[PDB]
Amino acid sequence: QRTVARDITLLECVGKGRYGEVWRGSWQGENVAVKIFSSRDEKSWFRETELYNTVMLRHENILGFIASDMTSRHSSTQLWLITHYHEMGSLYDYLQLTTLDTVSCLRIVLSIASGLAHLHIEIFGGKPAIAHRDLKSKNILVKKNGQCCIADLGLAVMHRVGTKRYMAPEVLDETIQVDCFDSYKRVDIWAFGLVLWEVARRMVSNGIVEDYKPPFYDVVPNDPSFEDMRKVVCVDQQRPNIPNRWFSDPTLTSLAKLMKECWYQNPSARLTALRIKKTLTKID
Ligand SMILES: COc1cc(-c2cncc(-c3ccc(C4CCN(C)CC4)cc3)c2C)cc(OC)c1OC
Ligand SMILES: COc1cc(-c2cncc(-c3ccc(C4CCN(C)CC4)cc3)c2C)cc(OC)c1OC
Ligand SMILES: COc1cc(-c2cncc(-c3ccc(C4CCN(C)CC4)cc3)c2C)cc(OC)c1OC
Repeated sequence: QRTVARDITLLECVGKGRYGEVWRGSWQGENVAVKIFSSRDEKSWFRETELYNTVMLRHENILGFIASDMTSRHSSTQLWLITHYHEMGSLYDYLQLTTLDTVSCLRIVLSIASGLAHLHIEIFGGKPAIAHRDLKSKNILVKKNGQCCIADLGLAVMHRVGTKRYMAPEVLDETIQVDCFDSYKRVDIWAFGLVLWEVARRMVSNGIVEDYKPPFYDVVPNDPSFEDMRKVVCVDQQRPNIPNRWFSDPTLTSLAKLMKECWYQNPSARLTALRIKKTLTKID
């Protein structure tokens, strides 16, 4: 009655980590990305699979779902997540050697805000509200059209811990209002402001650009502890540096203001993803 072609050819490993591996694969001539989960990270496969079984997200700035596969092996289960493949790789990867102009910088950050607002918003008749809980430049992919997409819903919550470098102050000091879904949106907004800072640094103005650095590179170790982050973010209340050269450029002046309004200690003071979108559409 019909053939169900399930063979995927795994062509090259494009990522290896505590999570397992990501491969470029081929299905029926077409590139796909295949995340093979470590035993360490099986719950991330279950969480993302449960979310996609609840709501089939479809948005240009969310990494496109194709399949969740569980295959029985002699003595183990193998768990694969299959998505669209973005050959340019992660934003983290891309910013290491690429500099940006005003148009490309804004297109990148507005695309991320668009994806994030789509996750956060409840739609009736639709989708539940979703918080990501691990937003960072390695969890954002660059598309050939200059927009990005948000990846990895293995920690997402619908209405493993986040990456410590990107944790909001209320996560580090354990004051987060865990029974208020809005709390999780506000944690994502903090992380978004860090991502905005990482991107803005790579935008050229008046022949000047900063080298790629991760958030807090100048105040925590290469592999920071939870306590390292708490002392910087909560006790001393440090924030990422805004270079003087940004204040000669109208785009970077507006982006500095925006990232400041993602980093308030008081989570309820931070901008919403929808407000960030509106602000970004009025820059330049
Ligand atoms: C099981 O596993 C995998 C399957 C596939 C795949 C391969 N060919 C065809 C299909 C297909 C889609 C949809 C229907 C519909 C037709 C309409 N009718 C109302 C009910 C059924 C039938 C068949 C699929 C889903 C790809 C895979 O990987 C890319 C799979 O592995 C993860
Ligand atoms: C998982 O992913 C991919 C799947 C497929 C694919 C293969 N066979 C059949 C289908 C299909 C056909 C028909 C229906 C519907 C149509 C209307 N109504 C009557 C209900 C049934 C659904 C599904 C698809 C979608 C192709 C893909 O790429 C070209 C996929 O992406 C990698
Ligand atoms: C963050 O998370 C996930 C990401 C992906 C994913 C999707 N498209 C493409 C990629 C990719 C391709 C190529 C490179 C390299 C190749 C070497 N070159 C020198 C630089 C570029 C990097 C990255 C990935 C990693 C899939 C996922 O799941 C299936 C992810 O997990 C949710």
